[PDB]
Amino acid sequence: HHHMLKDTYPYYLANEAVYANTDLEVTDKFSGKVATRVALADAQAIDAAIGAAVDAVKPMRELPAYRRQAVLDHCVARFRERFDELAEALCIEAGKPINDSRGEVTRLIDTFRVASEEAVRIDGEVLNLEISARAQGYTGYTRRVPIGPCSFISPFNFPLNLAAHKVAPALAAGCPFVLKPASRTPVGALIIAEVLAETNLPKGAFSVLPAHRDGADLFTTDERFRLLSFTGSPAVGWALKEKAGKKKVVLELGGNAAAIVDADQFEQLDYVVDRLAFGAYYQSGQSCIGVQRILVHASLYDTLRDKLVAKTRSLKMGDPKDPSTFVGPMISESESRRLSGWMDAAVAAGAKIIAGGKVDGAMFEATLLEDVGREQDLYRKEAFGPVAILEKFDRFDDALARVNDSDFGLQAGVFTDSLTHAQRAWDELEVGGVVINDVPSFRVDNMPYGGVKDSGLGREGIRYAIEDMTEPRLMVVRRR
Amino acid sequence: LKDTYPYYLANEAVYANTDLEVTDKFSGKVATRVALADAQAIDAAIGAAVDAVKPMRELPAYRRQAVLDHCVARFRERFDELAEALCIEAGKPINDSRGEVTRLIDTFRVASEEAVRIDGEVLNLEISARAQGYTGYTRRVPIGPCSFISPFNFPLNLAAHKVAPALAAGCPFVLKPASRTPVGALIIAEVLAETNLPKGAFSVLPAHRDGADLFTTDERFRLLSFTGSPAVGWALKEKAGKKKVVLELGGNAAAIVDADQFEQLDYVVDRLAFGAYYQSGQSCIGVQRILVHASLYDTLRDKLVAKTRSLKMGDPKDPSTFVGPMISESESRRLSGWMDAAVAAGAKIIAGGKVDGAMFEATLLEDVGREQDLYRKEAFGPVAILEKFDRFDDALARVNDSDFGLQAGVFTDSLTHAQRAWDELEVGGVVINDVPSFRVDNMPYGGVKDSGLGREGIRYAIEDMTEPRLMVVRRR
Amino acid sequence: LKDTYPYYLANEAVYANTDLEVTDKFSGKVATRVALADAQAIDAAIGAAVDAVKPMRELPAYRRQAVLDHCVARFRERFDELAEALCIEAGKPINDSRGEVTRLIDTFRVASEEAVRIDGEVLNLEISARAQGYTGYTRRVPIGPCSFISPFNFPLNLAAHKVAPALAAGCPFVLKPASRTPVGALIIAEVLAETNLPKGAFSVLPAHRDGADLFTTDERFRLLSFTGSPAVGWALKEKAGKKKVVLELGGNAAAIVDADQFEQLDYVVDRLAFGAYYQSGQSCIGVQRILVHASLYDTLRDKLVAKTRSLKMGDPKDPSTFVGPMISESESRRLSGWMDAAVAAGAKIIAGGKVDGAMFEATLLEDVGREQDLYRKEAFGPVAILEKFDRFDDALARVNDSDFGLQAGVFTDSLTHAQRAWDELEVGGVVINDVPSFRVDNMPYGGVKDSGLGREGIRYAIEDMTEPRLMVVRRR
Amino acid sequence: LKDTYPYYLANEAVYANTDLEVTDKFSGKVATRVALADAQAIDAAIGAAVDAVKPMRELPAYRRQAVLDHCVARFRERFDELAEALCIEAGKPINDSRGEVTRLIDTFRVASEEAVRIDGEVLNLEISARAQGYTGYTRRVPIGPCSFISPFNFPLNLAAHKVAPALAAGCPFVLKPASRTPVGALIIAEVLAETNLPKGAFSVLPAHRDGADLFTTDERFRLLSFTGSPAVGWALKEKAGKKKVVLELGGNAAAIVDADQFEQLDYVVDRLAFGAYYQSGQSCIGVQRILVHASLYDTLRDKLVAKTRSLKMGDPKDPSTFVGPMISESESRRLSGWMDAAVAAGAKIIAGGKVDGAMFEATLLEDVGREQDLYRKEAFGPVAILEKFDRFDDALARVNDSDFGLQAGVFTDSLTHAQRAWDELEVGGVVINDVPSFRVDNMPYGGVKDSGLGREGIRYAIEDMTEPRLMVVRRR
Ligand SMILES: NC(=O)C1=CN([C@@H]2O[C@H](COP(=O)(O)OP(=O)(O)OC[C@H]3O[C@@H](n4cnc5c(N)ncnc54)[C@H](OP(=O)(O)O)[C@@H]3O)[C@@H](O)[C@H]2O)C=CC1
Ligand SMILES: NC(=O)C1=CN([C@@H]2O[C@H](COP(=O)(O)OP(=O)(O)OC[C@H]3O[C@@H](n4cnc5c(N)ncnc54)[C@H](OP(=O)(O)O)[C@@H]3O)[C@@H](O)[C@H]2O)C=CC1
Ligand SMILES: [Mg+2]
Repeated sequence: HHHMLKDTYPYYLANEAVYANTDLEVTDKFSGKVATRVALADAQAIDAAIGAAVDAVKPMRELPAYRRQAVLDHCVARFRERFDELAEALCIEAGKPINDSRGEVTRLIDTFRVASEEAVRIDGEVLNLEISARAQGYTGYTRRVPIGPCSFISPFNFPLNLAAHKVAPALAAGCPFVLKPASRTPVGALIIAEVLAETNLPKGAFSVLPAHRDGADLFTTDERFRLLSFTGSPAVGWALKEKAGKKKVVLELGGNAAAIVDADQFEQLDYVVDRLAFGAYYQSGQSCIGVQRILVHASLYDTLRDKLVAKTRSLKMGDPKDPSTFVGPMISESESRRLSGWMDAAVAAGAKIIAGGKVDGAMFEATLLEDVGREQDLYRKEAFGPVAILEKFDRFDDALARVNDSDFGLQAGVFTDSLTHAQRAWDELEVGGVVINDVPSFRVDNMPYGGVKDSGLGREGIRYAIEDMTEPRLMVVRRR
Repeated sequence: LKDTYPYYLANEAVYANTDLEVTDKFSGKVATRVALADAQAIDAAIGAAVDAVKPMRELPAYRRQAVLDHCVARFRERFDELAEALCIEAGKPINDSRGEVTRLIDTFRVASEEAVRIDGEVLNLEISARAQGYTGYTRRVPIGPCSFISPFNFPLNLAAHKVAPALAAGCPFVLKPASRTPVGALIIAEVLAETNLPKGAFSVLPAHRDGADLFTTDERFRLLSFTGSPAVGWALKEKAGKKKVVLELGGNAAAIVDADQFEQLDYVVDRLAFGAYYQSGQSCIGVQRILVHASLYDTLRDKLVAKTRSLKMGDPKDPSTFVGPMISESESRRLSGWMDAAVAAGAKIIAGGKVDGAMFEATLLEDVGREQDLYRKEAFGPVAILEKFDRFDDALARVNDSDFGLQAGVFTDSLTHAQRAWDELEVGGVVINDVPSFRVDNMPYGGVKDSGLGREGIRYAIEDMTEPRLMVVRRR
Repeated sequence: LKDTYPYYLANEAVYANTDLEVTDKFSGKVATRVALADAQAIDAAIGAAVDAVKPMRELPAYRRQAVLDHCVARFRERFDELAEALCIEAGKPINDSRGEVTRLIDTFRVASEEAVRIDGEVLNLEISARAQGYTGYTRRVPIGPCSFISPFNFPLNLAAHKVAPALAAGCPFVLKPASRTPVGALIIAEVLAETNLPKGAFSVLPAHRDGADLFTTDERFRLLSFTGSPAVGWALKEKAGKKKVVLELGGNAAAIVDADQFEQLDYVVDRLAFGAYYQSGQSCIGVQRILVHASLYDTLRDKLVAKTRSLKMGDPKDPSTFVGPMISESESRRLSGWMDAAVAAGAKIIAGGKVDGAMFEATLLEDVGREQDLYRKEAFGPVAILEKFDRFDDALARVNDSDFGLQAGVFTDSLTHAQRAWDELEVGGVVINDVPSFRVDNMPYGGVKDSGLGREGIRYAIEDMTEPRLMVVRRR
Repeated sequence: LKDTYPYYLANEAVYANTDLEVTDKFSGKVATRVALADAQAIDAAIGAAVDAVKPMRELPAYRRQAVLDHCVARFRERFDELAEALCIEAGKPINDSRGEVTRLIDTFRVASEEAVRIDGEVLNLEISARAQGYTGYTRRVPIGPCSFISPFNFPLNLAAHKVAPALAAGCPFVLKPASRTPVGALIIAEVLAETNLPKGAFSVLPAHRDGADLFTTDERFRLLSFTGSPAVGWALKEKAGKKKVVLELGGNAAAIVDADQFEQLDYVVDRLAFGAYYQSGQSCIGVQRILVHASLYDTLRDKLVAKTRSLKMGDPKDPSTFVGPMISESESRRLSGWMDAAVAAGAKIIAGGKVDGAMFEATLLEDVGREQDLYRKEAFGPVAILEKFDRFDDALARVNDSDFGLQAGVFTDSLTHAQRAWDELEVGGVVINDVPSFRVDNMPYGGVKDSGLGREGIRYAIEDMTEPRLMVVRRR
C-alpha cells in the first residue's frame, strides 16, 4: 500500500485539467468521511465541452487506426502502472471490497485491450449489387464513420469498467465524447481522464465532467450530441430516452436476475452453491446482473438450501479495505432502508429469512429468504443489495416461465448438463444473455452485453459499442 | 381497380366500411373506396400481433422463405394490375410504375434469400484466465410486434422494405399505408392472406394520421419503423416511448459534376434529368441541387435546358409521359410558392416554370440563393437548381450545407476526388458516376442528419427487427 | 430411359458413338447406351473451356443466378424422369431416388442464392505509420477451368455440388461422371445446354478411368475436384501437377449411443438402421460401426436386430423396397469376403447375412475384431458392426481408431459429452442426436485424415473455385 | 554475432555441431557457425511435434496470445541484435535490416491480436423440411504438425508469417530456415524457448536442401508451407503426398505509369527506384518491369536514370548504403548473363550495368525484347526494364504476358483504369498509386499462376493451419 488519492481533483475540459472548484465532496462509503473533493462542472462548462467536441469531430475522424490504437495502448500501460492506485480509489469511493476492486481494475485493462485490438480492424464490405439488370455495373463499398460527439453517463457501482465500455470504443471508433460519471464515484473516471490527457489526442476529443443529475440536462437534450449512451437505473434510462430528441439512444439498465438449478446438478452442488453465493453477494449484490432469484429443482432443494444457508452465513461482512471482506457497505443508508423495507414487507406477507437478515445502517448482511410471493417488491423490483430469494420448481418449463415473470430481461443462468434444457432456455428466456453452467452474474468484456424488456436497448462489448458509435457510409460506384 | 377494398386484420379481409375514398391523381375522380380502420380495429390488430409472436418465432426459416416466394410469384403474376393500381392512386407514370413493381419483386426476392441465412457466431471468450472454459453462441430472435408506417410516393416498394424483412425475421407486424395511396399495400396484404401464416402475423390498416396515435405510442409494439417526412418522423420519435425507432426520411439531394466530365456530358445530363424529374421529383433522393464545375458549366447548362424542355408532361397512363401530376394541387402550390420567392430574390427560371393545378412542368433555375426555401427545404417536385463551383472542396462543403444527408452523387473519374467525397460528404450514401437517386434494393439505405436514423435494405432491416441473444456456455 | 444419350462438348450434344453400355443394376440388362469421349474429345473440351474463361468471368451475377434458376425449374418439371433414371442406372430404391432429385434441386437452389452474394472486404491496412494512407479491397475471381470427377452412388447430387458452385463462381468446367451411372449427369447437361451460357462453359464427358488421365494432369485446368474412393483420390493428388486439388473421399463412419439414451432407443434404432442400410449402405457417410454403452447394449441390440430384419430387400422400382442391389456382384463379393473373414476370426452374424449375387441383405454383426477388414476398410454395403463400451472417452478413441475421418454421430443429451466429442473426434463433422449419415446441402461437408482434403457445400466450393484478388489503394 | 548457435529440437537448444558455416555476405568471411540438423534430428523433431499436438490444441487462446506477446517484447529488446545479424548474414543494408525487424514485430503483433478471435459460425441449416430441427456450429481446429521452409532474403519476416500464425492457431511446427541465413530464425527460436510452450511445440533446424527431404515427404506433417523459388516450390508439391501444400513463390513484377501522372513523376520515380533496387532487387515483389505511357516516357526516363545513378552501393553496414551485395557471385553471374544476352539482342543499358563480384550496380535497360530471359524469368537482382505503351489495355496485357502473377502496381488517378486493372491483371494483389513491392503484414498476400498457391497474412495463414470442424445438433 502507498496512498495516492489526492486531496482535490480537477475536471477535464477538452483534454485539459481545470481546478474550477472543490464543490463535489466524495465520501468514503464505509467510514462516511470526506475522502476527496473534486471540481463540479456547471452548465457553462458542459456547454463548452460540447462545443469543443464538435470542433474535434474532423480531427478525430482523420486520426489513423494505428494512432487510435496507440492511445488505447498508452491507457493500458498506465492503468497497469497505477493498478493499486485505481483499486484503492475504487475501494474508497464505492465502498467496494478491495479484492473485487482489484478485479474491476483488471477488467478495466481487459476492456481497453479489447478496444486496442478492435481499433485496427473496423473493416467494411465490398457488396455485390448486380442483383438485376437495372443494377448491372454497380458495386457497393462500405465504411464505418464516427457518429460524432457522444454523450456518456455511467453509474456508481462499476465506475471504472462501465466508463471503459463507452470511452474505449469511442476512441477506437474516432468519436469525441463527454463523460459524466456518477457523482458518488467520480475519481476513477478522473484518473482515466488524467491518463488520456497525457496522449496526443486532438483538443476536444474528450471531457470528463462531474455533475449532479439535476444539473445534467444537456447530456440528454443538447442536439450537438449524436448519441446518448446511458448506463444506470431503468427509471432514469427510460425517462432520458423520452427527452433525448433526435440523437440515437443506447440504454444499459438493471433487472432482477434469476439462476435455475436443474435436476441433474447433485454431483456439483458445492460448485453451484459457491457460484450462487458469488452472484448474489458479490459487491453486496450491487451488480446489474447480481443473482436475486434462485429457482431450484425440488429433488435437490433441501440439500442445496442447507449448503447455501451455510455458505451465506460464512461470508465476511465489514471494512472493504480488509482483504477478507466479501460483503462491504451498501452505497448509502437510504438504499439499505429501501431494501430492508421490501424485506420486511415480504416477511410480513409470509416469507422467511433463512440466513442473515441483520441490517445496521448501510451494513446489510448477506441474506437469503424463502416463501417470497411473486407479487412482492422484493421479488419484482431490482433489489441491488445483498438479498436473494430461494424458490422451488418441478417442471423446467415452469422455471423458465418464472424467470420471464418480470419487467426485466438482462441475463439469466441455468446450471444444467442437458442439451435439451439448455436449448429450451436459449429459445424461451427473454433476456439479452443466457449463461449455461454459471450464474447470470458472469460477463467477459468482449462479449455482446445488454438487456431486453425494461433492462436495456442495445448492446455493449467493444465490437457492438463501435457499431452504435459509427454510421455506415456506402459508396456506390457505377461502371458503364 | 376494384370498386372497394377491405382492410386486413390478423391476416383476414374485413369489409368494415367504405369510408376512405382514393382518387385518381390525374383525373381527380374517386377511383376506389377502401375500409378505414378505427382505434378499436387498430387495438385488435395489436393484440393479435402479440398473440402471434410465439407462432411466428417458431416458424422455420424455410417456411418463412416459402411465404416470401409465394409473394414473389403472385407479384409477377399480377404485375400489370399492380402497375396500373400504382399509376392511378399515385399518378405515377406507367413506365415508372412498372419500374416500382419490378423493384417490389426484387425486394421480396432478396428477403427470400436472406430468410435462410440469418446466422449467428461462435465467439472466443477465452481472452483472460478468468474466462477460461467459456464460449459464446449467438442468434437473432424476432424483436416482437412491429409498427410500420409508409408514405405515398413508393406505396409498394417502401412497404416491401418493412414487410419483407419482418417476415424473414419472424416478426408480426401492423402496417399503416398512406391514406392517399393504400391500395398497393392492400394488394400486398391480399397476397399474404393467401399464405398459411399464423393468424395475427400481419394487419394492414388504412388510417389517417390523426387517427394513428397507437402506431407510435402503444407499448406492445417493440419497434416503430417510419418512412415519410422529416417533420413527422422526428416528432414520432419523441412520442414513441420505450420501443426502438427507425426513421427513413427526406432531403435536398445534390449531384456534383466534376471538371473531367466534358466528354460524358450527354450521359450526365440524361441522369440528372432522370434524378430531378422522375415521378415528377417525388422521390426522397430526387436530384434537387446540381453543382457543376465552372470549366464546363455553360455546355452542361445548354444540354440540361434542352433535355429538361424535351420531357413530356401529361396523363401518367400514357407510356410517353415522363412528368405526371404532383400528388395534389396543394403540394404543387407549396413548391410554386418557393419558386416564386426564389425568383423574387434574384433567381432565374431557365427551363419550364409553368404550373397548372397539380401539373408542374419539369423546371430548372439558376442563381438560387443558398438561404432560399427552394434551396434548403425538400422540394419534392419537378424543380432543380443549378449552381457553379471552382474548387472541389467547395462543392463538397455546399453539398453538406443542409439540414439533410440522405444521398449525394458525384460524376468524376478521379480516384482522389471520389475518395475525398467518401471521406467528407455527410450522407448515408455517396454515388459515384450516377445521381444520388440510384438505389438497388439489397444495399444499405438511409440518411444521417435530419434525413434518417438507421438503415433499410433487407439485411439491415432484419438486424433492426431482431434482438441478439447470447448463450454463454461454461466448461469446467 | 432414351435408347441413346449424347455427350456434351462445349455446351452441345454430340452423338459420337454408343460405346458405353449402362445396365439396369437390378435386372442386369442394358438399359441405354451413351457416347463415350476419347482423349481427343477431352482435349477439345479443355481447349473450349479455356476460351470460355473470359466470357464466363464477365457474366453478371444475376445472369449466373438465372442460369441456375433455369436448372431448378427444369429439374422440377423433369423430376420423375430424373428419379427413374437414377433408380435404373444406380439400382437406387425409387423412394431414395426421388429423395436425391430433391437434393439436386436444393443444391442448385443454394447456389442460385449464393451467386448474388459473393462479396468482398474493405480492409483496414493502417496498422502502422508505414502503411498510413493504404486501404485494401477484395474480390473473388473465378479460378479458371475446373476438372470435376464424380462417383456412382449419388450421381446427381454429388455432380451438383461441383457444377452449381462452378456456375455461381463463373468457372468453365469439364465433368466426368461415373461410367456406371452417367445418364443423370447427361440430363443435367441437356438442361444446361438450353441456357445461353457462352460456348465452352461446360462439357460433360463419359470416360472410363483408364481413358481419363487428362482430367488430372492437363495443366490448363486450375482446379481438380474429385469425389470418389480414397485409393483413387490420393493417387490423383500425386499426379495433378500445379493445380489446386479438392478431395471428397470415404470412411467407416461410427455412431456412439451414450448411457442416457434408454428412453429414446426406438428413435436411435430407427436412425441407426437408416444410416447403416439406406441405399444398401452405399453412402460415404453410411453407418458402419455402432458403439453402445454397456448399460443399454442388450436392449438396443434386440431392437436393432428386429429393425434390421424388418427391412425389405428387392426390386428398387418397388416403392416398398429399402435394400436394393449393390452396384455389382463384384462389390458384393468384396464385402461378403470381408464378412466371412470376420466370422472366421470370431465375429457373429446377429441379423441378415444372406448374399445372392448383388442382393446383400441388411446385416448386423457383433464381436468383430478391430483388426478386421470389415472393421477398418470402407464396407460400402449393407453391413454394420455393433460393439460395446463403458467409458465415453474409450468410445471416442475407438471412433478415431481408423484411417478415416469424414463424419461421426453421437446420441447424447449431455452437454459435457457433446462438447468432448466436438473437441476430440478427428472428423470433418460431428452429428449430435443423429447418425453420421446426415447432410444438408448448404453445410460445410468433407473429411480429414484419409477421408478428404477441403470442403464442399456451396459457399465452401465457391471459395475453392475462386482466387482472392486484393486491390491496395494508396492515398497520399 | 555469437561464435556459435545451437539448433532447437523440441523447444530446447542443442549444440549438436558447428558444421553450418554462415558467411558475412559482404566480406565473404565466416561470421558464425551453427548446428546443422541431420535426418535423425529432423525425425526426432517430427515425432516430438506429433506428441505436442494435443497439448498445443488445449492451450487457451489467451495463453497463445501471451506467448506471442512475449516474442514481441523480446524482439523489441533485442532489436539491434536482430538487425545486425540480418545485415551480416543476408548482406542486407542495415537501414532495411532494421525495417525488416520492425516487420517481424508487426507480424507477431497481428498474430497476437488474431489469436483471441478465431471465431466460428452458428449456421442456419433449416433450408428444407428434411432439415427441420438441425443447427450447425463451427470451429477451427489446429491442422496438426506443420512443416515450414523459408528463404534467404526476408528470413525474419517470412519465418514470422508461418511461425506466428502457427502459434495463434495452436499447431506444433518444424521450421527449416535458409542455410545461408539461419541465425535470425535461431534467435526467434531462443526467444520461444523462454516460453512455457509444451515440449515439441517447435523445432528450428538448419538443414541443406539436399538433407531436407523429410520436410516435404513425411506423412506426420499435415501441412507444408513453403516460401522460396518457383522451381523448388512446384517440385515439392509433386512430392508432398497427402498433406496440404501452401506455396509462396516469385515473379517478374511490373509497374504501370499512366498518362495522368506528370505532376507526380518525382514521387513515382522514387517509388520505382525503391521497388526495383531495395535489397538490390532481392525481393519476391521487386519491380522488374516498368511500363510508362508514351506521353511522359521521356521525362520519366530522364528522372529515373538520374535517380538510379544516385543510389549508393557498397558496404551494407554503412547506413547510407542502399544497394548492397547480391547473395552470391554465382547469382550475380546468372543475372549478368541474362543482361548480356538482352543487350546482344538489341537492348540498351541506360543506367548502371557494371558488376564486380557480387556488387551489381542498380541497372536500368530499354529495348528489352519480351522473349528475353531478362524479361521473362525472375531477375532477383538490381535490374529493371523500361518499356513504353500508348493504350492502357496494352499495358495490362503486357503485365500479364508472363508465367507469373504475384503483384502488379499501377500509378493512375483514373477510377476507370484502376477498376480495369483490378478486373484484368492476373495477380494476387494489384497496388494502386504505389509499386507492386508494397506489403503490410495483415493483408492477404500471395501469387497466382506460377507465383504461388494460397495466401499468407495472419488471418489467411490461420485458415490454412486449421481444419473446420462442424457440429450438427438435431432437436426433435
Ligand atoms: N427515406 C426513404 O426511404 C424515403 C422517404 N420519403 C419521404 O416521405 C415524404 C413524402 O411522403 P409523405 O407520404 O408525403 O409523408 P408524410 O410524412 O406526410 O406521411 C407519411 C406517412 O406517415 C403517416 N403519418 C403522418 N403523420 C402521422 C402521425 N402523426 N402519426 C402517424 N402516422 C402519421 C401518413 O399518414 P396519412 O398520410 O395516411 O395521414 C403516411 O402514412 C418525403 O419527406 C420523402 O423524402 C419518401 C420516399 C423514400
Ligand atoms: N465425400 C463424399 O462426398 C462422397 C464420397 N464417396 C466415395 O465414393 C466412393 C464410391 O464411389 P465410386 O464411384 O465407386 O468411386 P471410384 O473411386 O471407384 O470412382 C469415382 C470416380 O473416379 C473415376 N476414376 C477412377 N479412377 C480414376 C483415374 N485414375 N483417373 C480418373 N478418374 C478416375 C471413376 O471413373 P469410372 O468409374 O467411370 O471408371 C468415377 O468417375 C466411396 O469411397 C465413397 O465413400 C461417395 C459419396 C460421397
Ligand atoms: Mg490509502
